[PDB]
Amino acid sequence: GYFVSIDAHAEECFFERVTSGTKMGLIFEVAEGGFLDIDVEITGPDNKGIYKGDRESSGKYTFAAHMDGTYKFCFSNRMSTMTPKIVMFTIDIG
Amino acid sequence: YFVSIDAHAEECFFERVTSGTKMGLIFEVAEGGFLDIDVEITGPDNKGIYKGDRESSGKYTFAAHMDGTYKFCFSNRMSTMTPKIVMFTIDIG
Repeated sequence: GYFVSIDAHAEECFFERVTSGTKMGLIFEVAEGGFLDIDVEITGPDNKGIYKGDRESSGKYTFAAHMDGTYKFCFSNRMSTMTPKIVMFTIDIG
Repeated sequence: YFVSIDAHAEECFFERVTSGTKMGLIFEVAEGGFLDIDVEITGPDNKGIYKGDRESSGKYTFAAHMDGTYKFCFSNRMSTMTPKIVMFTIDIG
């Protein structure tokens, strides 16, 4: 399955280029381990805050591109964790 | 787009493209310091494709050497009392 490892006080981002009107879906779940939640942010090509979620253990967020361009999906670890947070996720386009 | 870059800060923008796609950058420093900025464009393999030091403006086109996300970064390495303001456009072919 798809996942990302996020070190303490770090952000890991993923990118998709899509056309206006395209459905985009994020699903995520923090993996098994010592940590329960993650910060998530989705931003559009002109820095629109599409989604911002703090301290979420899991989530589903579906939206439609409002313009052509690159969309940014970011996971942030805001704590001084001794090991990185692991988060399972998928980004579905169309 | 206008972006403010504080003293000793960096601001990056990202475009995901396919190999061979043309990518245009136009930029001009509008305000701050000596009206100069450092520019770095880096590919998804961490291969830098453009580095400009202390540039006041530029217009360039690049061809992506591989699929993935390219990072366009503006860095202000002066201890300016004001931030640099850069006006820029990234065009993707």
